[PDB]
Amino acid sequence: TTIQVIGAGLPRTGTNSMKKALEIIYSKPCYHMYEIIFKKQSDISIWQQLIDETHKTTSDKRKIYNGLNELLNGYIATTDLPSCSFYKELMTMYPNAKVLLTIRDKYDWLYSLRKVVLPKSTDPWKLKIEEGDQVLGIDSNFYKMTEDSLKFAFQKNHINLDDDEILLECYDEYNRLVQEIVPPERLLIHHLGDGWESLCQFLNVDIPNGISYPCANSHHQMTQLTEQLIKHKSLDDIIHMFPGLI
Ligand SMILES: Nc1ncnc2c1ncn2[C@@H]1O[C@H](COP(=O)(O)O)[C@@H](OP(=O)(O)O)[C@H]1O
Repeated sequence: TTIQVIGAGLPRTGTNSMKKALEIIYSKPCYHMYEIIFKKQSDISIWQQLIDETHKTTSDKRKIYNGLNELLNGYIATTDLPSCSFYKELMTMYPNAKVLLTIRDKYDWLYSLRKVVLPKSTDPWKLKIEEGDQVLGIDSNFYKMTEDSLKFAFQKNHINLDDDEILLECYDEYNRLVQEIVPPERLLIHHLGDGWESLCQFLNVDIPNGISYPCANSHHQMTQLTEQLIKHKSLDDIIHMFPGLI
């Protein structure tokens, strides 16, 4: 089992649904941000080390390749941050792996991003997200990894993350760059709502009979999850309220 599909799409572009879609298609696991959160929080420090490495005047590419390979051992694909930021390295490591770019309307994307991943520093909701995440054992270590990997994707060292206009332009530039660098034949651009047909055609497989395309991780659901984590202080006690998520 090695990487067959590299998810280049940014957070809040349907990466969890794509993770689940690929797991249906291949019957093998796909890496995702939520693997880190709900299964493997020890991966946070590893990713942080790899992202830190890219900031050196001479990065150790071999260290990065080895680190990526160890992180993704046992997985058939990967999606979302932090791995999407390393799509060029992953292409080099896995020359026969196809690349998926999940994409959506940039304003819907920014809105979703502010609700779930990157609230503005003085958004009162930011404190609520953090309180809920405490229940899961998630703290500033995770947020630093997330933000650094986003800055890496955007190829910025200095960025005002509270600037909506910068984030919108970085999003368009990121998506444009993916389409430029990845040869057309090993790229599929998958738009939010495209479903099974284009994906299965791209991967040379049949559309899964009687199985719907995954559709969870909405910001409405995420907001409910945060609220319920705060209320009950136990993921176990509320997980029955959130099927098809983790
Ligand atoms: N099958 C589907 N059809 C339409 N939207 C989908 C979808 N699957 C996921 N999404 C949307 O993709 C976003 C989550 O992406 P990610 O998994 O990368 O975090 C959510 O957007 P919203 O927050 O606007 O609801 C979610 O609703």
